[PDB]
Amino acid sequence: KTFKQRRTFEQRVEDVRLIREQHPTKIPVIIERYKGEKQLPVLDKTKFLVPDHVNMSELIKIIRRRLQLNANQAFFLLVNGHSMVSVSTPISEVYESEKDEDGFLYMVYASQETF
Ligand SMILES: COC1CCN(C(=O)NCC2CC2)CC1
Ligand SMILES: [Cl-]
Repeated sequence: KTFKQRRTFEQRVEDVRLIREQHPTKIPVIIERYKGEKQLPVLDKTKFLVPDHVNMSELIKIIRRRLQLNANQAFFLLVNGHSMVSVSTPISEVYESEKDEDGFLYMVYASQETF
C-alpha cells in the first residue's frame, strides 16, 4: 500500500540517483495520506519533484492546492515522521537534514495534529 512497501530499497535508491541525473535542481519528495485519515482526499500521485528553493510554507500551499482544499479545512504535514520545526526553511536545507537513507524526503498529511 505505502511507497516503501511497493519498491525495493535498491529501486528507491536508483530512482533518486536518476532524478539527480535528469532533474538535478529538484528535491525528490514522497507525499502520502496518513493511513488513519478520514477527512482529506488521497493525492493523484505519490512522487513529487519539488524545486529546491521553495520553502516549507510554499510546499504546504502547493499540496493544499493539489488537494483543492478550502480556507477552513485543516492540513498537517509531517516530514521524516515528525512536525516541521519551521515553514520558513528552504526545501534544499530540509532535504539535507531530513532525507531518508534511500534518498527520498518522506511526508505524511492529516486533518488532525494528533496523527
Ligand atoms: C510541486 O511538485 C509537483 C510538480 C510537478 N512535478 C514534476 O515532475 N515536475 C515537472 C518536471 C518534469 C519534472 C512533481 C510534482
Ligand atoms: Cl532540474
